[PDB]
Parts: sequence; structure tokens; C-alpha cells
Amino acid sequence: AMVPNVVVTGLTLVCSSAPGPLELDLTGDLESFKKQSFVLKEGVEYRIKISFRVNREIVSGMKYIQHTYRYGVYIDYTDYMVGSYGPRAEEYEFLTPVEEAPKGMLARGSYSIKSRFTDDDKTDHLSWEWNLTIKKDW
Repeated sequence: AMVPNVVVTGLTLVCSSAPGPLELDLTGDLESFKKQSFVLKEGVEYRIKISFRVNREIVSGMKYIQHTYRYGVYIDYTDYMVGSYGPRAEEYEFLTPVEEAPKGMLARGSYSIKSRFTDDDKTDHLSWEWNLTIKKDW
């Protein structure tokens, strides 16, 4: 111990009509993501996929949280129940239900997302910030 129990490894934006992969390596330098962004075409359906491993013991009440900002203004809170996961060699993948990108010129542009992977004990398994850009086109 300081053998971590949970290691959050990746964020993926799942979108069938995206021209390429939208992935964050969460084992890297988390700061660099603030000077990067993922593009989504306005109005499209997507899901967020969180890749994580459990090394030692059963974690209950896992939870994925997203705080969404536009120019530093707080505009949405979304949390998803992830559930209970036991230790395993193979990484787990949590997928959100379907979300939809907003639509219209006024809703276009870059949004800031503060992500948190936590649980019933409020453990900070991993906290990170990334950007989502909504455009007219890919």
C-alpha cells in the first residue's frame, strides 16, 4: 500500500460518426489536456467511456462525475452510477448512457469539463480536466 486499489487509465469519447479516435491517456500528464480539445459535430450522440483497473479489493458505489463549464461559468452537473467492481487483471470499461452534443451557432465552441472518478467513501481515484469543442462540422 501505496499499492493503489483503483487506477483510472483512460477516457474515451465513443461516437460512431467521429472521423477518428477521441482518447485521453489518464496515466500521463493531466495538465496537457487543458491545451487540447476534442471536436464533436453539433447534435451528435456520444457516450463517455472510462477505463480503469482494480488491483486489490472490492470497491462499491463507484461514481463518475462531470462538471461542465463554458468560459468558466458552471452550466451542467452530471453524475453516473458505475457500481461495484472487484480486483482483476483485465481492465474494466464503464460506459455512460447516450449524451447529445448541443446544437446551433450560439452553443458552439469550447467547453471545459472537470471529471471525477469516485465512490461511496468519496475517494478521489482520479480527478482531471479536459475540453470539448462543439462545431458545425467535423
